[PDB]
Amino acid sequence: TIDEVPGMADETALLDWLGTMREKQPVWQDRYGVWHVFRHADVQTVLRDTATFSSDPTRVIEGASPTPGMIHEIDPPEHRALRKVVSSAFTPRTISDLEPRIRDVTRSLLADAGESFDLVDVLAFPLPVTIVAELLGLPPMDHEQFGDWSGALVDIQMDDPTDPALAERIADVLNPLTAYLKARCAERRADPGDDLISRLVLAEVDGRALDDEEAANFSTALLLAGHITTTVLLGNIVRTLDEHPAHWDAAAEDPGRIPAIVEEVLRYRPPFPQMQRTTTKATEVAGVPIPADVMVNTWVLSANRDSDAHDDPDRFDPSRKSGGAAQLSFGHGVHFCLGAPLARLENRVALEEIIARFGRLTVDRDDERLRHFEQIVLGTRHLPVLAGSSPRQSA
Ligand code: HEM
Repeated sequence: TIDEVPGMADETALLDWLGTMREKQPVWQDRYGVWHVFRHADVQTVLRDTATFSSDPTRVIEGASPTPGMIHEIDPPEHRALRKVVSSAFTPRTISDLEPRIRDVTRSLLADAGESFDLVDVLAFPLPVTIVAELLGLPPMDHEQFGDWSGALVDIQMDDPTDPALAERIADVLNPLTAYLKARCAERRADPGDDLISRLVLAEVDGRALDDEEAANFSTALLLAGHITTTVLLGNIVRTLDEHPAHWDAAAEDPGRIPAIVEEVLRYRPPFPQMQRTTTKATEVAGVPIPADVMVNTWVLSANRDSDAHDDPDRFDPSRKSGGAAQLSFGHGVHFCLGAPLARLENRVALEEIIARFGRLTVDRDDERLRHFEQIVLGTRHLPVLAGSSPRQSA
């Protein structure tokens, strides 16, 4: 049939399909025996229940085993212990103190880019890398062998998330970065300062401390998790504003409007449209029977466009209240994004600085249509933009 999800690149086709599935087949089993959950309430059910819906994907991957410290793949009770330890290092003030540096890097990168440039190469890709590397206390740039998440997301085929060859390909690209970070952890254990690696090595809650393997794996997650998403989100923000360009002047008149724009783009175009769980036992969602030991994909993108959860869900409306709102694009329940305040800060500052310098940007399709990611993330690999105004213009 059509027995696998449509690709991410054709966003309109994907959204239309998700709409039909919410209506007609809200819990769906694909040709790989992977289940998919489309309605907002059911996505929340799945994410809340950690006992039934495990975050350990290795349960269903032949030969695979858990990676110490990879907090997003660990279940309670270990998850709770680990989250406490890392939270005691990665604190609110650790994040808020980054604002001036975030602003400095952003302003300097944009000041040199001219009026026609790739937003991703110039800003959205380097900014989060630079910031989180400095937070961790890593050497200026990682101009080294570890590669690029953007390439992996394109080159490693991820159709069937239970395939062992896939888990291997992921470990193949990640292992060198994790080994590098493990060496940095050992170095900070020898001579700790107050960078985040040192704080992670010195952290201890209820007698639980991280070994270098766990700290390195956690630092790997933190690094990639903060990078991919913040890069994709900033592209999505500029793409979405270019579709509703009255908001550029609104935010220039009152930059206080920017946080709400960031939240609404997160709802509208979530960088991670889906999350994966594995059932630990037979269970039902929406009265649909799901067996034990299978993977379940929760479609946050579909939940966010579900009219049961959001009025006029396909309207981009930064004014929406969803009063006392939680942001499903950062998850739900105990794995809720640890990095959300940093993501919000980086994208606020970036949009502030774009508007301060240029007033607006528009997407440039002079040479080609955009190259969308086809899997995993909802976003584009590059985003050529044009500034119709900048401080370079003269009489
Ligand atoms: C807009 C940007 C971001 C988005 C959309 C996002 C999204 C998410 C989502 C959906 C989850 C839940 C995963 C699940 O339930 O399986 C999550 C968890 C996590 N995120 Fe983010 N993230 C973002 C930025 C960041 C940043 C900047 C950092 C690091 C500074 C970060 C670090 C993490 C970590 C460590 C977890 C795992 C928490 C746990 O398992 O307890 N994220 N994020």
